[PDB]
Amino acid sequence: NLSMQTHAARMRTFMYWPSSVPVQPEQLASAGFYYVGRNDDVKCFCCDGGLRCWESGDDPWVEHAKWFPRCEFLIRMKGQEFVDEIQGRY
Ligand SMILES: CN[C@@H](C)C(=O)N[C@H](C(=O)N1C[C@H]2CCCN2C[C@H]1C(=O)N[C@@H]1CCOc2ccccc21)C1CCCCC1
Ligand SMILES: [Zn+2]
Repeated sequence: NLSMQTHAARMRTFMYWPSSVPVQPEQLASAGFYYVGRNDDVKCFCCDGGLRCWESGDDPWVEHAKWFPRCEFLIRMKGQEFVDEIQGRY
């Protein structure tokens, strides 16, 4: 988990990511996620939030904010305003 603080390190976890999942490693790693090595389960290096069952059209930053809105990495990258909006606070 400490070794997942860099984008390149998270990317390397996707070596055996199934090609049929309709979400790409690059999008996932950019949003703080790394592959835990089973099915399509990923976790955030910062908040330890886990996501799975990726769907066509999913945006990992939106999903991050939907489910883990207090994540500090998410807040620092996208800002509190983005998070509030995803949470339906205007
Ligand atoms: C459809 N888009 C995906 C990203 C999505 O919304 N996934 C949800 C999810 O990952 N969630 C849902 C939220 C609800 C409360 C917090 N949950 C976090 C996350 C989830 O299910 N994570 C599991 C929890 C058990 O531990 C792990 C470990 C690794 C990966 C995922 C999870 C799914 C899960 C499976 C069926 C449909 C919703
Ligand atoms: Zn997070």
